[PDB]
This record gives sequence, structure tokens and C-alpha cells, in this order.
Amino acid sequence: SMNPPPPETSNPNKPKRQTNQLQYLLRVVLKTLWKHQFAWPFQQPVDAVKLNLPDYYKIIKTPMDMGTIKKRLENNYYWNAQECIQDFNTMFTNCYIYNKPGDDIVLMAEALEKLFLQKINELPTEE
Ligand SMILES: CC[C@@H]1C(=O)N(C)c2cnc(Nc3ccc(C(=O)NC4CCN(C)CC4)cc3OC)nc2N1C1CCCC1
Repeated sequence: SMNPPPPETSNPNKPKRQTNQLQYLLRVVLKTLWKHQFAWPFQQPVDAVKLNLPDYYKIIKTPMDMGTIKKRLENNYYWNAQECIQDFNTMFTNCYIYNKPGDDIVLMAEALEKLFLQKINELPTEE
């Protein structure tokens, strides 16, 4: 099957606020995960046509990736930290559902998830 359009990243109709938690998610969390050695498969939507995986979007109906998350943060798409956290978690879950447990792609996601959880534990208080 062909690729779907990527996830929505900007909605001018959707209310916007800057907060220290959202700033942290972009400046610290997204930045640190992006730079990790294992980040590259997670930096853009899965191109299932290029990868010849016609079943990917038959199985994964809520795709997510860090390129999308970066743009969402830049476009003030999220009202709160939890909405952004959900997107990271969706990204990891998709990887765990689609791929055989223990495969290299899964180990990569697991490393990123461990780092993510460390940074979320250090999420600043709303202030
Ligand atoms: C979609 C399934 C899963 C996933 O969950 N995500 C997120 C993913 C995101 N991006 C990729 N990207 C690439 C994966 C492989 C290659 C590549 O070139 N592999 C070579 C093929 C020839 N071989 C001799 C050496 C290795 C390039 C990729 O992007 C340019 N793969 C992903 N995988 C993998 C898909 C194959 C296993 C799992």
C-alpha cells in the first residue's frame, strides 16, 4: 500500500500557549533524543513504500515520529506536556507492536525510551 499523508503538525484554529514544560520538551527532550546514535529511524515518518513494507500502515493506524513531534512543538500544536508525551509513547509503542521483540529496531527504540523517561522525570514544575 502507498504511504498516508504525515501527521498534522499545525492548526491555526487550535489555541496556543508557551509554557516552560513545552519549552523543555523541545529544547531538552526532543533535542537530546534527536542527537542519540539510535535516533535516525525515528526522525521522520516511516516510508513504507521505500522500505517495501506494504503492511505497515495496515497495522499501524496511529503513526508518529520525532520529525512530526519537532514540528508540533514548533507550531505550538500542543496545549500541554501530556499531549506531547503521548506522541513519544505512541512512537515507541508502534515500534514494539510492528517489529519482532528483540530486533535491532526495537533495541534502538528501547534505548531512546529509557533516555526519554529520564528526561521526563526531570520535567520542570509549571512556573
Ligand atoms: C518500519 C519498521 C521499523 C520501524 O519500526 N521503524 C520506525 C523504522 C523507521 N525507519 C526505518 N528505516 C530504514 C530501515 C532500513 C534501511 C536499510 O537501508 N537497510 C539495509 C538494507 C540492506 N541491507 C543489506 C542492509 C540494511 C534504511 C532505512 O531508512 C533509510 N526502518 C524502520 N524499521 C525497520 C525496517 C527494516 C527493519 C525494521
